[PDB]
Amino acid sequence: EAPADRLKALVDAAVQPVMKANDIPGLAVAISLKGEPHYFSYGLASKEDGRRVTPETLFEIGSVSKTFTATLAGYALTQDKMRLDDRASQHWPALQGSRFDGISLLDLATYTAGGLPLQFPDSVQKDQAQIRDYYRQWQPTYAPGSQRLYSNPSIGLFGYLAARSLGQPFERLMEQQVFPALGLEQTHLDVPEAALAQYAQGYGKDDRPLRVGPGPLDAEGYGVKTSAADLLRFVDANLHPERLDRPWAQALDATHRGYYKVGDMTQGLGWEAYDWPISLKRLQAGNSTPMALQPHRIARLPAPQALEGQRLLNKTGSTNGFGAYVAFVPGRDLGLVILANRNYPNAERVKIAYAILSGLEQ
Ligand SMILES: *C(=O)[C@@H]1[C@H](NS(=O)(=O)O)CCN1C(=O)N[C@H]1CCCNCC1
Ligand SMILES: [Cl-]
Repeated sequence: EAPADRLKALVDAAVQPVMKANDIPGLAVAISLKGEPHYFSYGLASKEDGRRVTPETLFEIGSVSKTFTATLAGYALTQDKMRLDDRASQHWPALQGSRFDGISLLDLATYTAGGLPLQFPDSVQKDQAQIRDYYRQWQPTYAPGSQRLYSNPSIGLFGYLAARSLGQPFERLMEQQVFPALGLEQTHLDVPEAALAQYAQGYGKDDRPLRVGPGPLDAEGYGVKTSAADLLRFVDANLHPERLDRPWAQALDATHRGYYKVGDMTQGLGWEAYDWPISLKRLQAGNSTPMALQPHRIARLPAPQALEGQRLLNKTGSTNGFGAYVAFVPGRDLGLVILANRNYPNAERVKIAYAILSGLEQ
């Protein structure tokens, strides 16, 4: 019983102090190790009705959704419906004559379009015309392809245009094609009524209840609600794309290609990669507020780099009431998911993950 005992002891030791310190009501861990899933569930999905977290509890994953968006784009790309060097306006006539004539799909996907902001301004509602108008009027702060500024409207437009290239709405493609191709039956953009009992409550300041509301390009940027078990299934698809039908294998591979570096981080479609091993402090810095909020000059690669082998691929994501983190090591067939119903600092999420990964190495 030693191995099961040791894994429980390790995950408990990593998770419990961080949950206490960040007053996290409920937290789900899922780990893929040596080809088997392992689940560890903590606390409450809802403090008020006493629903406990399980591996089936649905959490908002926020920007981790971008890795799903990237997978749909990978499908469009490897199906020859778009190319990364296409100008954005090729895929939406509304953008012809705008600055998007001079901005590539790759620029949008990797946040280098020239200063698209972190979020849509509050003045832009979930409305196709308002979104249209927003992009039509937007002007770059600096040359496209030169600086990374992490941005929902940037990758949101990338996903929206990938959907246009496939001739169907983004949301429909996700529900009808992407999630089924990945074997995901507990993963939603719009949680069905019959599944609402599984949907955790989110918690903010003074423990106010917070579930995510509608916003422009929400599906593309931050729309996914999923369970720890389903998100680990997605990690396993990423660890083994060859286990999927060829078109989807290629779609996943397209999210494992790096285009430039900023500091220790290599930017793919959705996924962000680090050499492994690397220090906890460096991994935290790559997932820090200044990394997200400030423009960084890029070091472009001479050719796309395979994000595999001795690397850690990760993504953080948050909503007002939730905080998610996913990390995997391709060359070790190892992955983990940490989902919580409080938006707690990225550094703390990474701290839990690092403690688990370090302990599995020891
Ligand atoms: C993604 O989660 C982005 C950003 N990602 S990061 O943690 O990698 O920097 C953190 C917040 N964020 C959002 O998408 N925020 C949305 C949260 C939903 C409520 N308003 C829309 C903004
Ligand atoms: Cl936004």
